[PDB]
Amino acid sequence: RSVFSERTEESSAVQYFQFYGYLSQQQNMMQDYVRTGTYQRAILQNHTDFKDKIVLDVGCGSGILSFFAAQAGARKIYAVEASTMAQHAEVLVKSNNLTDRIVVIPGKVEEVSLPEQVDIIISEPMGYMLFNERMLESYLHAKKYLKPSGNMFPTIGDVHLAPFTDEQLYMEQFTKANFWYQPSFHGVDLSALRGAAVDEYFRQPVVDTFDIRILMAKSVKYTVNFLEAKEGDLHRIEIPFKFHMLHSGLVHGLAFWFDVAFIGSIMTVWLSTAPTEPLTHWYQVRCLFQSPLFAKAGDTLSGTCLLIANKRQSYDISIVAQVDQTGSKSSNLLDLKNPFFRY
Amino acid sequence: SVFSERTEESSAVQYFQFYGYLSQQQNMMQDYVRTGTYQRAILQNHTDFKDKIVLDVGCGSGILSFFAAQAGARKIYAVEASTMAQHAEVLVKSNNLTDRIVVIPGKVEEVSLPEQVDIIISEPMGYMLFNERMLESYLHAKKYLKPSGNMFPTIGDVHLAPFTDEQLYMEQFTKANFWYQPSFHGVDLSALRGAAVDEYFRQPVVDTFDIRILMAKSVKYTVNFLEAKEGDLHRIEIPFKFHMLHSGLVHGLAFWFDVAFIGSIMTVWLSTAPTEPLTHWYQVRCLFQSPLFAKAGDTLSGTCLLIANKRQSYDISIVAQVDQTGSKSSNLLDLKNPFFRY
Amino acid sequence: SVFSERTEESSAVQYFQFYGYLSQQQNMMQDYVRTGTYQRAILQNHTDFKDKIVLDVGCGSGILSFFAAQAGARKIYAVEASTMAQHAEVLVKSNNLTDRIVVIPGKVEEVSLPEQVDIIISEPMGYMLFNERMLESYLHAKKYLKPSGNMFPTIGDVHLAPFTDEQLYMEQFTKANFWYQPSFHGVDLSALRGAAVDEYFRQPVVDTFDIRILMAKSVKYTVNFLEAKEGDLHRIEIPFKFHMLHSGLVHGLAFWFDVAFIGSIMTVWLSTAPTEPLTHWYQVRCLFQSPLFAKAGDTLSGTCLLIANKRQSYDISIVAQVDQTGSKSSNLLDLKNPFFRYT
Amino acid sequence: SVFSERTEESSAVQYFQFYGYLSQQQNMMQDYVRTGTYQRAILQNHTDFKDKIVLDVGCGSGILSFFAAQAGARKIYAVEASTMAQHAEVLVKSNNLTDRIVVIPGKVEEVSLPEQVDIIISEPMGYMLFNERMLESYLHAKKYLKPSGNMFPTIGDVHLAPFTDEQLYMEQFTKANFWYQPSFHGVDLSALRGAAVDEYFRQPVVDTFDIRILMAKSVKYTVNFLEAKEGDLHRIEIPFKFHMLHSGLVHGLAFWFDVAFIGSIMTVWLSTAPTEPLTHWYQVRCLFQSPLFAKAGDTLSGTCLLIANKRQSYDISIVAQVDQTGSKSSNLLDLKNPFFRYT
Ligand SMILES: COC(=O)c1cc(O)c2cc(NC(=O)NCCCCNC(=N)NCCC[C@H]3O[C@@H](n4cnc5c(N)ncnc54)[C@H](O)[C@@H]3O)ccc2c1
Ligand SMILES: COC(=O)c1cc(O)c2cc(NC(=O)NCCCCNC(=N)NCCC[C@H]3O[C@@H](n4cnc5c(N)ncnc54)[C@H](O)[C@@H]3O)ccc2c1
Ligand SMILES: COC(=O)c1cc(O)c2cc(NC(=O)NCCCCNC(=N)NCCC[C@H]3O[C@@H](n4cnc5c(N)ncnc54)[C@H](O)[C@@H]3O)ccc2c1
Ligand SMILES: COC(=O)c1cc(O)c2cc(NC(=O)NCCCCNC(=N)NCCC[C@H]3O[C@@H](n4cnc5c(N)ncnc54)[C@H](O)[C@@H]3O)ccc2c1
Repeated sequence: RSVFSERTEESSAVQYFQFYGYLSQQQNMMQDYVRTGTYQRAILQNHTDFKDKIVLDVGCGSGILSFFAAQAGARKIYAVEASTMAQHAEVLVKSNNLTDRIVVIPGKVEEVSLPEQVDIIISEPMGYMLFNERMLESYLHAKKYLKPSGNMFPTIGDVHLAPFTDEQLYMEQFTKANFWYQPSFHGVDLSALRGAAVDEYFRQPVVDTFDIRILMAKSVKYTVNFLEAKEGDLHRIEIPFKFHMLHSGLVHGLAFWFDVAFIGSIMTVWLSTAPTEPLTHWYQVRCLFQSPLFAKAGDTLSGTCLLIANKRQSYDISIVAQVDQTGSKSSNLLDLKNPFFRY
Repeated sequence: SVFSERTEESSAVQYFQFYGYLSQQQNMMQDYVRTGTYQRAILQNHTDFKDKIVLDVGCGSGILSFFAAQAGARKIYAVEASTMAQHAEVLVKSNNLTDRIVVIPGKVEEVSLPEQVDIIISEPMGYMLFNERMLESYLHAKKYLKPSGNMFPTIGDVHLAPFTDEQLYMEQFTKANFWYQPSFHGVDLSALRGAAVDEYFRQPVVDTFDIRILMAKSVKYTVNFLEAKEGDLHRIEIPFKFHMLHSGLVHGLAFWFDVAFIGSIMTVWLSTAPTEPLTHWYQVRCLFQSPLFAKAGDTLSGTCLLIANKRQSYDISIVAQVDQTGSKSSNLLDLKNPFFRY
Repeated sequence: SVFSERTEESSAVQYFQFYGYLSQQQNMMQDYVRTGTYQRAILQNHTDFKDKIVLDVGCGSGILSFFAAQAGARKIYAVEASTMAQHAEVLVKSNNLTDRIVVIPGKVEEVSLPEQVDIIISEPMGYMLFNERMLESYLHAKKYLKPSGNMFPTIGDVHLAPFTDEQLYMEQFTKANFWYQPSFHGVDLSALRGAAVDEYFRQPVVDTFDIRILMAKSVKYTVNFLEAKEGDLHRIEIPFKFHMLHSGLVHGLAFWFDVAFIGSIMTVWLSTAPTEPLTHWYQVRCLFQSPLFAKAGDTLSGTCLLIANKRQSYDISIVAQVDQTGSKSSNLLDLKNPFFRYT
Repeated sequence: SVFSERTEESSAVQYFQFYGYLSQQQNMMQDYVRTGTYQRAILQNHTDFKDKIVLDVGCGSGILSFFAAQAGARKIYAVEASTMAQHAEVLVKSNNLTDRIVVIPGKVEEVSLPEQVDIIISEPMGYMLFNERMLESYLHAKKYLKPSGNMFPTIGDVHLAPFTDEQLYMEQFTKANFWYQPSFHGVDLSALRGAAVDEYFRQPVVDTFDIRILMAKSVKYTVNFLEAKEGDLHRIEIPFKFHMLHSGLVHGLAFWFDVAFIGSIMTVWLSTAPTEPLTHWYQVRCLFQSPLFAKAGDTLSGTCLLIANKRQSYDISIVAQVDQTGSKSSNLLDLKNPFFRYT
């Protein structure tokens, strides 16, 4: 039984790979110039890491990263993709006269057979909030094909978490559930479901961008080193935090973004999704507290963000947060698989 | 006395204490619409006052008696229960009108007058017209009115109209949601959120608003002071059927009133409607705890029931219904604890 | 089960997950044409419900059952297969109606009812009426209907008409021409342009539009739910012969539908036509691969063939020719994957 | 009852009506200085509470009792005379503390408490510390205090300082001069001007102010709640001799207060001084009838006599004199009828 199928509900995998089979989705991702230009720069400026080397491209989609590795001089690139996009990748490899160097291997990286070990693995394994889609585990799984000296592009990933204040976002989600307070919608009392409705809406992480002035403390960083991490490390991800509050006011939740670094032989190239940086198709992610916490400047906001992988290729998110000085505590559960796209 | 029988002593003490303050008198007198309109009603109907006997109920500083004197009254009995009666007597002497204005200290339900009067003047209107229950004292004073005497004001019109105001609703809704907190300094308050919502939404909101928030033609409820009895004001039932002109959320009902001075020379109107300059009565809005949705052309039907209480005010019951869909709203309000938002 | 034999498990999982969300219930309930017309149809035909036995197929939060209760029904069996069933149960208790509404979690093809019913109520219509294949569940439920029995809705009319929309047509190639460039970061993408075009044209466009784009009076295809059987919906052939009211280029066919509640006291209609206020069903347009020129008074004839698939939707095949000239066009579309264009 | 004999019914009615409102509880609870300081005082002196018996006098919604429970109190009697006692009970039940907090509706002068307590907690301070005459109920409750028990707060310090505020002084006459016109709609109002003036000057002004209007270091009058008897508060004679730090016109006296929680571990201070963040106690200013000129280095002497009355408040008689010149002034004010000037 493949490692992939054992961790993944089939109904989730069918939807997931159908979504990624669409050329329109490829175009959406490729037109992110920050993402595409930073990947090409990371590969081309570290060309010695690719010249005359064997490369594995995990989840290659249309194959763009494999074309970048070929531009950098790779001797051989195995491009693995499990969606039907694999067949379009083959078309581009032929139309670009790279049949001698790029070899598309359709299927899941956990189930294919690669002809040889590789010098470097390249991929775009990052989902929303970094961890969504559980692709990082496939990326890590692929290290079974990596030589001892081998490198990984990207090499590390940093998840950033910071408390924010945004009463408009909070009230927007809060009043959405207010529909269910009605004691007489067309004569029907709906209010018994108001609780369940508010929980539903607040379980959705909010995906959009925000002004960095809504952040109330320096971010906390949590780092995964892809060269050293193992698949199982991502089944349960525990991120403690202790924020030193820089402004007073209501904390409505935690904001999340991530950076990855391509640590090459010639230079390290960073790809950032921080709200201080140009927007990308990852945006940023915010998990709202069902009830905001009040904190004064100089207070400490401490707790834990716990991510439990689930069989729908995503994570159950638990956030418990505490204003230490007063003992005001907030607990929240979020379903990362189904965010609210607000942008 | 009729007054004491219907009034808790603690309420009456505070009430007449409030009206004893000259600053409160100044506040009402500086309302130029109020004072200029009353003077216009009296002076322009001077034939209803020339060489007549007048009763002024709750005269305060006495301004209306001075107006009656300017219009030619022969004798004016000015009745006032608060300590302001002594300041009014001071003004009568300083204005050399001791021969025409006779201040009688006391409650109009309790004092004695030496003769029947031709006309009664008063400012009995509180917030939403009925607050303070002064209209019953005004009506009670008709025991001193000659058989065809007049009353200034003569009639009163209460208007009510549904309104939409998401900001006002959310402001009160959000105040109450402080008690949703599961861990305020470590304490779960949420068990009291319902009670908080009740308390905040029982408060009539006294302020003014742009008329664009009104979603139907107002419905009018008329009290004819020449005809009504005290007891008519103990339980006031106001049915309403609104024909909706706009679609959206009805957050509550807005109230205002006009009074008419029906004199022999002219009728003169004093209006507190939102289409008119602001007065110290403002306008009053009763919020539904949950708004009702309605489309243009639906009818919004229900009843506003006012029951007088012994704190000189009213318990307000509003039941309303979108007839087409059966969406219903029931609400209770304490007119004596208004929220002054202006 | 009849439902499982016609439905891939992967499609059913996602389908019911979707209808488990209160936000989806909320969106449908806030469609005032939808909710208000159903209430009007039921209450104004109160003698079809007074002291009757009712079956509610796919009741969601249960609102149609509450309407049947407002109309005096003695017993209502409300069947719902998604997790929304648990929420309907809460509402039946909180509205003190456990004595009259019995919520039955499950597929109507799999549950058991204790007794036969006088009337079936349902909202089985999807996009283009037929999407979701819920009509078959509605018809299947007739095994529980008494010979006298009625159905609410009683009939459904699907309307087809030819439209001209130059801008909608050209948009497809503007999108696809993203791939028609020789050096996207060094890669020649042009070989995938044809596939990108093909992908866009297979999507029905869910949108509303101005009725002035219609070039001929609509043609109607009627399903009588009192007479139809499930298998009648596996292959739906809709012939058409449009008489062109205007000259121009025909870029596709527009779809909408009405249903009628044929009651003892009156017939009430729910219409999603572009001449009526917009509903959450919108309208649907299927483009032709190549536009067809027709002159006013010409005749545009052909067929729309809908073939049910196991993803709870239809493969759409449309063929059309202008009789006077012979110019012909086709198109194959996947109703399961509409393009939501509404703005 | 002691409370009955010192309080007119009309005043008591309105008083407990006012504190029956949850909006009033919310106002005080949302004062972070008030709420947070009480919490720190109790929590940071946990050895004063662990396994101890506690009396909470005038508990309102019950917050201090929950704090005493957080600190490990074995048992807490929470006494409240307003209808708010019913809401505190609800909160005790919802917080699963029925075993440790017992809510006693009624006046502390009239309830029966089952046993002596180790420590009394309360918030008995009104405007100017003494308004409302709650301190007497707090001291009366020491009939239930074990010998060697403690009081939280332990001491209260009222502060008096001379101030200059020309605009506040002139404002009285600008308001009264409304009456000084010969023909207000034809009526000569001028004979009431002097009465209007007198009315305004009887009112203490509740307001905050810039500390730069203060003309001398405050004089402090200390009540030690562990030693004082309730009779000590019936007549409070506060002598003062101010060493003027600035030259100018003295228009009246400013008042504020501090309280100290003198715990076994530490002492915590709650301050309403104008040098500190504003609280819902604000500050209080009593004008002299006429200003007194004083040079820096002069001494301003006199007395502030607070005479308790049956309206749960005080008559304030202030006499003051510039020693080096003999210039004297005075005023008599009704603390029950303050003018709230804050903007
Ligand atoms: C209402 O509708 C929903 O409910 C819904 C829910 C969502 O949440 C929605 C979210 C949306 N966007 C989004 O997520 N934007 C973030 C940008 C990430 C862009 N891509 C990436 N970096 N992700 C990871 C790489 C993926 C590639 O790798 C392949 N691949 C995976 N696994 C394997 C394997 N084992 N073997 C071989 N190949 C594999 C796979 O096929 C791909 O080609 C949009 C619509 C959404 C709709
Ligand atoms: C819960 O927070 C509170 O504590 C609170 C509550 C309120 O609701 C608050 C409301 C506030 N303003 C307000 O109401 N503005 C509307 C303008 C009304 C303008 N005056 C009028 N038309 N009132 C009726 C006539 C009164 C005169 O008639 C005398 N009078 C009464 N009865 C008798 C009697 N039997 N015999 C002889 N004389 C009698 C009485 O002494 C007076 O001179 C402010 C603060 C408030 C504070
Ligand atoms: C990007 O992401 C996608 O890929 C995607 C694809 C879509 O196309 C998307 C399309 C979207 N809108 C849409 O569809 N708008 C029209 C809907 C009309 C309103 N709903 C109705 N009338 N449908 C039919 C009734 C259904 C009820 O009946 C229940 N039910 C079904 N079967 C059974 C059974 N056997 N037993 C018992 N109960 C059953 C079921 O649970 C329900 O409660 C939105 C998001 C979409 C997302
Ligand atoms: C002239 O018009 C009036 O009439 C008037 C006069 C005023 O001056 C006005 C002043 C206003 N604001 C104000 O004061 N702002 C300062 C913040 C005070 C912050 N609260 C506090 N620390 N107060 C003392 C504790 C009270 C608690 O203790 C309870 N309690 C009392 N006695 C007993 C007893 N014997 N037994 C059991 N429980 C008892 C009581 O029920 C409470 O829960 C507003 C309206 C006012 C109206």
